[PDB]
Amino acid sequence: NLYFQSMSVGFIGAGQLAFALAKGFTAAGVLAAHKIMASSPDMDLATVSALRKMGVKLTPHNKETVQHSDVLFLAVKPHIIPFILDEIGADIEDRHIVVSCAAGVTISSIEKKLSAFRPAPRVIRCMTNTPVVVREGATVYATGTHAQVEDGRLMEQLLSSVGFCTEVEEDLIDAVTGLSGSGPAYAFTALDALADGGVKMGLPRRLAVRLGAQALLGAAKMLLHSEQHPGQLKDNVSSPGGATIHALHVLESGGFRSLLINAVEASCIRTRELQS
Amino acid sequence: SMSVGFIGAGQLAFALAKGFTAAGVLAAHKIMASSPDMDLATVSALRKMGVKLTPHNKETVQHSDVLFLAVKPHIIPFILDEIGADIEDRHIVVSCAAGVTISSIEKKLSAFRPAPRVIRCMTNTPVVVREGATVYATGTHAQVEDGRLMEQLLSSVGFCTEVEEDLIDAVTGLSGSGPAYAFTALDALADGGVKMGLPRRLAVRLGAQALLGAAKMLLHSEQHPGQLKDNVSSPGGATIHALHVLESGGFRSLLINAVEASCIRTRELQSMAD
Amino acid sequence: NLYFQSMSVGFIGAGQLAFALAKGFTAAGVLAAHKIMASSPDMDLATVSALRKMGVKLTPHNKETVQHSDVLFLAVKPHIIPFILDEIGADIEDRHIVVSCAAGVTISSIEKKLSAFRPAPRVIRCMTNTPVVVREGATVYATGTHAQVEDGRLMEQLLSSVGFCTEVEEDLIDAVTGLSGSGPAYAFTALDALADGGVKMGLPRRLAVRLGAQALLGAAKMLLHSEQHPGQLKDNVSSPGGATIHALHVLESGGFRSLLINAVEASCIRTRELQSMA
Amino acid sequence: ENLYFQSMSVGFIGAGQLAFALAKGFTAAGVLAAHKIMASSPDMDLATVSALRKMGVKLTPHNKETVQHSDVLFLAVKPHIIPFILDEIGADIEDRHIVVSCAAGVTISSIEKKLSAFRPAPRVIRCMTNTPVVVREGATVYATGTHAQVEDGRLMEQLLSSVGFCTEVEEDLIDAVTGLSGSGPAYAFTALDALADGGVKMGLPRRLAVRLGAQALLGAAKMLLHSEQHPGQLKDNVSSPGGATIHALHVLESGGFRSLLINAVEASCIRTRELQSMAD
Ligand SMILES: O=C(O)[C@H]1C[C@@H]1c1ccccn1
Repeated sequence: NLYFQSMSVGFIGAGQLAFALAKGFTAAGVLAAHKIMASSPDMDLATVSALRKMGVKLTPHNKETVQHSDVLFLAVKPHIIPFILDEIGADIEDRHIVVSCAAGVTISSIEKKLSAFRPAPRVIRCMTNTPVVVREGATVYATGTHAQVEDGRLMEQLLSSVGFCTEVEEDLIDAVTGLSGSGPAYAFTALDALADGGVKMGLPRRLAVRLGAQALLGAAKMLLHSEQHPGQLKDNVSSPGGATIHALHVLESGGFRSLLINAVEASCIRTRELQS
Repeated sequence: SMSVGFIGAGQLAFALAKGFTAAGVLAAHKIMASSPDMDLATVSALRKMGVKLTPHNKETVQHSDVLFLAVKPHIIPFILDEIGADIEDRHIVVSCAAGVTISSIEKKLSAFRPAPRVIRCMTNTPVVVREGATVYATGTHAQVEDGRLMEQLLSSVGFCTEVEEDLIDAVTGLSGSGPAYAFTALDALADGGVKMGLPRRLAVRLGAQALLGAAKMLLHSEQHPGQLKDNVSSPGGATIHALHVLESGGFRSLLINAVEASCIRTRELQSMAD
Repeated sequence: NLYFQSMSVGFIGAGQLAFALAKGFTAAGVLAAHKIMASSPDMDLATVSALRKMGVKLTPHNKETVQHSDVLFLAVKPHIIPFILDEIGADIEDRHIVVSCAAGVTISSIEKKLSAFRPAPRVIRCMTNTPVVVREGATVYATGTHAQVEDGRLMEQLLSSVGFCTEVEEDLIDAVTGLSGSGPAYAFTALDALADGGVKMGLPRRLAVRLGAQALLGAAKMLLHSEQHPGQLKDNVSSPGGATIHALHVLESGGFRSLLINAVEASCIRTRELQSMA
Repeated sequence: ENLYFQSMSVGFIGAGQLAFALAKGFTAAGVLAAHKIMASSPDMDLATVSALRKMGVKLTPHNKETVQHSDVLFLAVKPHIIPFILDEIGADIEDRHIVVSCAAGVTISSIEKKLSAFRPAPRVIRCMTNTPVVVREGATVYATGTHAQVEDGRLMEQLLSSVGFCTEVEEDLIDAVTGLSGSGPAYAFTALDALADGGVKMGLPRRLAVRLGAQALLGAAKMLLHSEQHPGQLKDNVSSPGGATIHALHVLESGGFRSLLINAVEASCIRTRELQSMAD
């Protein structure tokens, strides 16, 4: 409570992630909308329109966002980050916690750019995902060289208000991107395809969408609340000779498992490329 | 207020009882379940919950008003023969067995007493965490209050809606078998996380939380799942690269294949029952 | 009601793209054909005979095109561009706007070449496609170092008369090449195959070509005029259990989607190699 | 224009996607007043029904009211509902009606068999159209039934041409048309979503990639319709030696791109034939 009581948050970038976080934070009750500020070069964006309706102060100047924020989220594409650290770098102060959300961008790279201005910049690296908008995000963070003990603690409480959150070593964050960072996109693909199959077999599309989504939600919650291995839960619900085991067979015949492994791998490797 | 019985005491009976009593809609002590093999792990878990257990299907009928049939589909004919003479005006018979049509249940129960009140439903195991997906069709002699009662009960443990009976085999392929597709996906995503360096326990948690939040996002937006995929794929980024490798494998067609195969197998099991 | 009275346009090159643009510009009414000049080392091309019928002035000499023109389109193969710039570089004046349509050729390389002759050449890079010929092209452009503000607005005005036109950062043009630059060829291949499919199921070839093209035209127009996701429009057409969803499944089973992603990717990456061969 | 002053009353049995697309197209074309259209559905909770309401279309749950209102009556329900529909309103079909069946696969013979038990000479037309009529760029074929007057086919062609291409065919081509242009817009929506994904993968904003892909497909289709040339010739004309386009065409060929579209037309046509055989 005392963490967020006298806390101001700014977003460099008013894109998809910034709206999701701002929307998650306000819905959780941790931050008030008017106490949040975002800067965007293009105010013609859709997210920039939705954020204004929320009551989020918007500005074109990143230097304005830096001046009126304590915790500063960097929610821009990785290639813009060094151009932004050169723009607002002289405005970073001792009180700023800089939370980097750009994929791939290492703590070392941010600290190197900001250490040329003030010596001990407090930096945290973050991999979250869009379901923070419904407070069911998956977030990890690593603390940088000069982050104080309370800084990790403040970050953990804030990000926990909108989903799962835990600290990791920074070298795991590329892998987390490929799993839970890109994860929701795999799920949306899967739901579109599952609804298509429902439609093929005679269901109205709207019902097929709803039923597929409820199935995934329930199965994930079930796994999260179980002590049990995913395979054991698969085994429990697969009756001998039944419909479900017949469907699992056709998933196995297309190498379904290898495609998800391929996906996690390809997103992680792309994240490593964007750093280098 | 109401008395509920379970013929069968396996995965589905435990999942519904646990969900119902966790929802606060049923008291565990007003639930009775019957099983032949009184040594299944599910039979022990139902005891630890407060549920009254028995080996006589006839005692479960005499105890309950709402009667769930949660046995394998090939046992349903034999159960309707054993207790058919014990069904009264008061009973609502709710069949959860996959494929088993309302017609076949009504024909068997009508030889003992006309106008049996029958409901067919397709549900799934996540009712155990109150996040099931349930559809139901009302039989010939189900009164209106029967279907409204069933929707109130089953809504307390997940999504529930009424459908025409000829959709239920498709629903089986989609949300009936759906959780198993998700467990397969979660096992594979976790293997991917581990290959890229994550501890298994962390990778299982992150993969499960991702699927949960994605599903909730879609349930709470007006938006097409393709649109949400568009919203989360930045140009040139890690996600769109991973989506490409899913597409190159025909990821979408495999899930369509799955729904189709489960629905078709469901229809075969009803046919061999005819 | 657009018309550029004080503007004279020249094309260096007289192949597919120069004809398509000149045909589009003259059909749109924005340019009289006699105010357009084109040059080609092969004055016996099929497109060259077509341009002469429209009334377009033709000449073998690239210096003549430059000396007659204000807006100068470079509509030649990418590896021809450096030799062109060597040839006409000393003829470029302050009045010239050089619009390069060559795939992959960067603004930087054109400006470096032309700056040897006269400082501050006004350069615009353009990625367009052949449907400008029926005034339904897809065009993006990026403005160069010394291109004035009035230069980009002028090119957007002209290119908008023959289809969609918008300004982009130069580093998106390779990717636009992969999508809308090469896109019409993907569509032609698709329409050939769809027609084959109609013929297999018993349609006359002429009807099947007509119906397939009309289907693609109407679907693209639906998407352009709708605020909706293409997945949602797909959803509205597929009746439960119906013929369409059965066909979508066999598309999905062959990985239809990934092949189009593969295509955009391959065209873009090849475009980058040609920009590095420069 | 000449059709508008005919002051035709039009009915749709079914108020789904195709009924909305056609009603929207006819009203945009100015050939029909929205309030001169009546549509019926057993489910008034459909989004298409609410859109129809907003347009000014008359809505009723009673198919008989739609029939009594109509001069030209469109059957736009799923193919397996048609026989139940003809049983219900067959007695209300009058000599003045033109019955236009849009149901995929449903033959003129089966409709005439049902309706002829009531009046002797039902005027029946079978048509295959598609959802781009909503932007007046539909693809429509129709076949005239046993008792359709020569004027009935001409009126149909006039009406359907106001919302896109329209031509008369023998009925035995209509299953194949269904697999090509009936299902075709969905093949294109899939292609456009994928092409956009490819644009985004190579660095384009989604909004721009969607716009460019759609514009490309529209321009290419128009090019072909206005050309007297083979699609392969247009492909040849635009693929420069060693260029980016010919490289991309190779990777399409290596995945069997052409065969997937042939497979699709075939599968939709074959499914359409099964929807009729399951009826009969
Ligand atoms: O829904 C489908 O699968 C399409 C085959 C049917 C259709 C009917 C009428 C007009 C256009 N398409």
